[PDB]
Amino acid sequence: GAFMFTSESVGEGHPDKICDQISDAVLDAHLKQDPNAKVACETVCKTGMVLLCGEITSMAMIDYQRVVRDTIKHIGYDDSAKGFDFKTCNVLVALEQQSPEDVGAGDQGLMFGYATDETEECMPLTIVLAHKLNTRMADLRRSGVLPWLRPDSKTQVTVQYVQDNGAVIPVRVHTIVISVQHNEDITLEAMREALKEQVIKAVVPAKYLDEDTIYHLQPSGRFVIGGPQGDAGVTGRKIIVDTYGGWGAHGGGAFSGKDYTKVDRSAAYAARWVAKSLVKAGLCRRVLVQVSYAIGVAEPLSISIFTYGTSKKTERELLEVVNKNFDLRPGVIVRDLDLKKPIYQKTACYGHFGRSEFPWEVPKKLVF
Amino acid sequence: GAFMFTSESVGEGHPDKICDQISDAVLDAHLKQDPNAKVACETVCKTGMVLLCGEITSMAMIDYQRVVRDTIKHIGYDDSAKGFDFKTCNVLVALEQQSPEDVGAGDQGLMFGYATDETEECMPLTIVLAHKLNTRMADLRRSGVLPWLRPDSKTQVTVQYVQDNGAVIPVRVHTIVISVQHNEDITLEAMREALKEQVIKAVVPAKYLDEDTIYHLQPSGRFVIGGPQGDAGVTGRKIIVDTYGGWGAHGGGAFSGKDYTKVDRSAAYAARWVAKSLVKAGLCRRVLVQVSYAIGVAEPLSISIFTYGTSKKTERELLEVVNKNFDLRPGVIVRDLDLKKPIYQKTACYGHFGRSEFPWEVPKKLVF
Amino acid sequence: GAFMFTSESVGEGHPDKICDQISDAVLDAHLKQDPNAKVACETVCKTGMVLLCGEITSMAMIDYQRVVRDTIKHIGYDDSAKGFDFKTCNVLVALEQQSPEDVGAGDQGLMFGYATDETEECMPLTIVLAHKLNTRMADLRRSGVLPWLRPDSKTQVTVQYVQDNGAVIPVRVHTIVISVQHNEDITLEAMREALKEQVIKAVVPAKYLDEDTIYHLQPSGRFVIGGPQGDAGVTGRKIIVDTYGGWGAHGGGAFSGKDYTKVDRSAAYAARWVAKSLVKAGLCRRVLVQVSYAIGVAEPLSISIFTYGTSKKTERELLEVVNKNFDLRPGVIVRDLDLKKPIYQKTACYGHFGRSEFPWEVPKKLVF
Amino acid sequence: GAFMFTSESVGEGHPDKICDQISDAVLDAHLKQDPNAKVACETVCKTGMVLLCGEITSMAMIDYQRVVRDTIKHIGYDDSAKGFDFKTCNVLVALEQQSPEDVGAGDQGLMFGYATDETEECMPLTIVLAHKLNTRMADLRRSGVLPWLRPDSKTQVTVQYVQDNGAVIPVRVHTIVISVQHNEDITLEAMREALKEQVIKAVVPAKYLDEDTIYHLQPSGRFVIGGPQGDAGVTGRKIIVDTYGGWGAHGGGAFSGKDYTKVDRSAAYAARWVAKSLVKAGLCRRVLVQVSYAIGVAEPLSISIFTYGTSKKTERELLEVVNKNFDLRPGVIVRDLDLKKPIYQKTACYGHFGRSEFPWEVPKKLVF
Ligand SMILES: N[C@@H](C[C@H]1CO1)C(=O)O
Ligand SMILES: N[C@@H](C[C@H]1CO1)C(=O)O
Ligand SMILES: [K+]
Ligand SMILES: [K+]
Ligand SMILES: [K+]
Ligand SMILES: [K+]
Ligand SMILES: [Mg+2]
Ligand SMILES: [Mg+2]
Ligand SMILES: [Mg+2]
Ligand SMILES: [Mg+2]
Ligand SMILES: [Mg+2]
Ligand SMILES: [Mg+2]
Repeated sequence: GAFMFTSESVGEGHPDKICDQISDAVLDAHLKQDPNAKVACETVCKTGMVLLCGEITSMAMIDYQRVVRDTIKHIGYDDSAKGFDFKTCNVLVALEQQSPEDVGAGDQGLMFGYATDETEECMPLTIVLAHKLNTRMADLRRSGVLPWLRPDSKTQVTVQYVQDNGAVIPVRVHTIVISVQHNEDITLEAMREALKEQVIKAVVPAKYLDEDTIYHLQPSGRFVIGGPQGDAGVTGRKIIVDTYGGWGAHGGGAFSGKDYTKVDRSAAYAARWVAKSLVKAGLCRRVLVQVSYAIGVAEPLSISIFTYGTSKKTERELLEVVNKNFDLRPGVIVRDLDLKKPIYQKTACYGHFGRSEFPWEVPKKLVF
Repeated sequence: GAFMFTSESVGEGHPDKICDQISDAVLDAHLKQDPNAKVACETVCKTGMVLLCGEITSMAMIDYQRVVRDTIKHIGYDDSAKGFDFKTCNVLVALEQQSPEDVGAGDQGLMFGYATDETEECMPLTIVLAHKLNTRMADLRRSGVLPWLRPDSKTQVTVQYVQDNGAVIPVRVHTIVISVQHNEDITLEAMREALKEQVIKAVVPAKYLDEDTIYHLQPSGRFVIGGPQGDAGVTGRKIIVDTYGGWGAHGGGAFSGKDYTKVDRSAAYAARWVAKSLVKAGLCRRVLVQVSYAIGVAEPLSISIFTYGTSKKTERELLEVVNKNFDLRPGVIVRDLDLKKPIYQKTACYGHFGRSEFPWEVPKKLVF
Repeated sequence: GAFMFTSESVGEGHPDKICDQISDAVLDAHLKQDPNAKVACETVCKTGMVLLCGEITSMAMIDYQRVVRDTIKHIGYDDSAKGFDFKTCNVLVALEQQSPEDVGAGDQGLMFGYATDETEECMPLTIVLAHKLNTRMADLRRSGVLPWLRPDSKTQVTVQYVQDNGAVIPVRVHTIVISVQHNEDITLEAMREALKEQVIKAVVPAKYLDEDTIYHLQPSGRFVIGGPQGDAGVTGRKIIVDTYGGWGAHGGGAFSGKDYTKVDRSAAYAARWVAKSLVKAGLCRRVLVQVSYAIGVAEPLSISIFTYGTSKKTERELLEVVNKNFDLRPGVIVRDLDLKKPIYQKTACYGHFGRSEFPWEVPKKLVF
Repeated sequence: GAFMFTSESVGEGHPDKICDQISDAVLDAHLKQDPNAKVACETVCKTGMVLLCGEITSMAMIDYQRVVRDTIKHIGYDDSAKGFDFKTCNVLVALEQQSPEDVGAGDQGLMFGYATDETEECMPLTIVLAHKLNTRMADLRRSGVLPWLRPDSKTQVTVQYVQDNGAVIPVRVHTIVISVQHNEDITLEAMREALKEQVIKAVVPAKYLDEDTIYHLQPSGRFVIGGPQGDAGVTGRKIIVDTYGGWGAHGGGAFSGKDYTKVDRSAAYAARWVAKSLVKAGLCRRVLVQVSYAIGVAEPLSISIFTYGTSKKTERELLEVVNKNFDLRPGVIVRDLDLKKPIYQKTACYGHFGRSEFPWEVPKKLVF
């Protein structure tokens, strides 16, 4: 039942992603000394100018200058011409910091969860490739293989699909668009060649690459001193690339900068968890689990499982499976998913869903 | 086939929405003197501090101080204690301004369109009510009826649904959560009473209000000097409340601050247009139109119509209907939808879709 | 030998003075926990926006938000309309903080010292009155006597003089100009009356007030929401009001924000010390002591005493008196003057010289 | 009657001086299109971040981005590593601009004027050399002779004096301290050599250089990426280096950023004028003219001439000479000195007094 789809992703150098990372870096820095630290912060950046805003109630001694500059260094901004230098950039900290199982969900909410068997990660091929494409570039950057590669990058992958008496099977990569920051001493011809052979063909399964697959490598020509500027960088502005690449559903809640007590993060993770668990347990090939919460109430206020006719069990057979295998109460989620651990920074880029190294990405057994 | 859903919206005073409005106000200010002005700007705010960033190639004389302060005044920030005063706030302008039909779509893209017959607006009841709830509060604020009401507000509406051999039929409003900024001289008891009788019951159809409907009015107590701080307001961070309240699909593209040449805005509008037209023409009760574009190419690179079995025509009968009634090329879209007109500021709040006063909300005839 | 002179001073609310105080407040906050803390910071403010910049090598835990907001509170900025509210203003901290007798003067320098017997403080009448005028207003503000009085103020005092076979004897106050911020509910007539009877006549000695003395109270009319704005506030920009009101000599070195190791502060204090000691010891009626330092060298590189023919001893009789009573080496200065003590904030306003509560203002014995 | 003195100066790259220049550049930009433009602005900078603040009532179209960036370019900040790049730095403009002979002096004031015959410029040798030292470095920088030389620099000159039955006669340069920013590829040994032979010895008269003269060239080692940060540059914070190097007297009024209607600038210029005229006319070898003004009154409120016994005429013979040759009323000053002309930027560095290219530096005839 043919149709096509496109998804995108950005590198660690993208202005918005730098803020997402810095905000989560501050979250990590607090969890390490106080796993109960209440973090609610965000970052704004603009050409060698980083603004740390936020309200965080914790009891840990943190050097915000150090945590912000270290994060910028990690990303790869050490030289001047790159558009950012952790040693010289302005780090304005306007942060306010205080000191002092059946909890109850804060704020009426509705979290979504999604999973599909088109890839081993249980995530849309389009977004997975988009992320992996950026990931590979960072590797070649940090390894030395492609020393002209700079932190800021953008990726778009559009794959042609076809349904299957249930749902979504990828056929081939229609076109790929990738833009990456770079050093001056490197020709546009050499860049485009390296992007096709060393990054694209090294991550995209042969099955999907074609003789007609369209490539748009460095379309707008040069991207040298670009760096993290883009008029301004902000936290929580890359909501779709942090999730499913526009495939599931999204209520609009941002992750980065918020601790484990905010249902926007935790419950979203939990919802992905059960979704991934369901397909992994063969109970379906594609699911859209919807978990609703009521302010004050701990136990979820109605969970809905949405298979696209890919399950043999039947919605409200699968719901009982979820109700017998999962306890989606906020407090239980953080305990089961180990959400007090400082893993949030690595979650701040290349997507929150898909990577197996995260608790919520480890499928639960599911006793049926 | 019961399930519940929740959606949210924010008032004109919400930090993020102030930026969305200011950014669009600058867009309007340029279109009025140069309908071909290239606008790409964004705003950041934080307690009496507004930062205007951006790159805009236009040929019009604009007083940015005037357009920013006027927008803040319009929102209702004239006094000190409200958390913003257009006469005293810092307006830092770091704006860079230059001077000098079958076009061709910029940037690989994938826009979504959605519509459902559950309301006359052809939008999800949950998001419509959420928006209208905030709209009414602004009316009572500007009329004088509720003079304690202040600009910043947040709304959440969760409605219980049930499918119907096709899709989505609202049954009742399960719970409503509304928080609004206010003046000191007004009791929490009087506020909650006014919110239920004068705002909620004056906008929510009797059919949906129940004896069990849950109300959470000013849940966190007092919201007085809670003016635009919310730890830094930003542009394009309220992506879901600007669209379908998490019902359709969203690629992640922001509207506010971008002119009509960016497919992220125009094409998204066009997609809504055809979606609304389809259901209005009785061709379906619920649609998810998906329009894809290829960088460089003008004509859309594959459009997909997604009915949920609510159409009698059959996808790839409806596609021809769309291909015979619509010309979704970027240039044609702006011409047909009159996208060079300065209506963008009023689009910057209370949702981009739903309100009939916008070109894209006027259903096209559809000759079949 | 008639001539006239004018001097000025500003209140604790003056933008520049707020920065001078905040900068010194941060200095105090460090000295209390590490008397060897190396402080080099400055502040910038602009309508509810305070920027703390600086490089400080210390080993003490300080809450910059607390030290900045507390200083703003102390000044009297607690309400909105006053142009500053310590509870709501933006405190952007871009501060960088590290951790780890015959010293030797840093930076080639030339410090000046001045003293005259026209007042018991051994300071020019013009500047003393100018300071006292502002001081009294703060008292009436903090006591409650004049509750309409606000933090920002400016004072100018011009006195008619006459020489005396030596130097400078004040005759009468020619004119007084005073401007002070205020609340709305207070008439311009009532303000001007209170300024003349309760502030001016309560501080200016009867001997100097005349029937011709000119008064300019609130000349520019109203000064309500003025507050600390004045387009921006800065540290070290009120160099003359911090010293002698334009009577001695000034090399241009700023005090506030610099610790006791900077000769610009310490040596300047030391120079005032000896000047005050000389006149107090009857060795002269007016002196301008000039102390020069050489980078690297500890012992002062030539000290010059400048009496205006008011001494009977004779320059280079008085120099030996100074060389036999004083050891102006940097390290000795800080030890003798107890410069590691946190008294710098109270030094940040109403003048550094004159007030007896400071070590350098306590005359040394002088054995001759 | 031996004594020593020291004075300092800073290059066009010094943070404070960059602000002084930018502020005056904006003043020039307005005068060129509206000689009656009311300018009152100031600048703040900090590592690739320039903030333009101010209130200016004028009727001229100015591109503040252009005037700020052009000024930074002129100074020599075009590359990244230099600590500033006019093409990449953040120029935040928070400027507010409106549109619409016997005047009367604004604000009670007291301006000082000074001149001495120790140099042809009629300025203290110490400050003249200090300025010229920096000037030469800029020449070698802009010529190409010393291509490693960067914009930021600081200079200190201490000369040994001796009185003369009147006053001040320089004997020799005791020590010279000079620090200048530089490129990486240049040894500390080569820099110090070039500073002594090509800059110092090329500007300092042989008569003053000695075999004992102490040189401190690049004392603190390397000053590479020491670009404009110096923990925030500001306008009007270099008050003494803009005048007499601590030789005359200074009330504390800043020049840069203020138009010709502010007595702080105009009258100060006028006072220098008469001082220079007096010594040039042989009426004295050293003068300290003191001009006082009364708010509202046009004609100066008492002018005092202070010779140090270097005149044969006698104070109150010289006063009549001044009263018969000069009309120091504000309006007349601007007319006679051509103060509506855009020469203020070149006045913003290397000193306001001394250079003959300025109107006030051209001695008036003086008919006696
Ligand atoms: N910086 C932009 C592209 C550069 C080349 O203009 C980006 O995010 O891809
Ligand atoms: N704020 C100015 C005066 C006010 C009345 O215009 C001052 O520093 O005196
Ligand atoms: K945007
Ligand atoms: K968002
Ligand atoms: K100034
Ligand atoms: K100064
Ligand atoms: Mg993107
Ligand atoms: Mg492109
Ligand atoms: Mg970019
Ligand atoms: Mg002053
Ligand atoms: Mg006045
Ligand atoms: Mg003021």
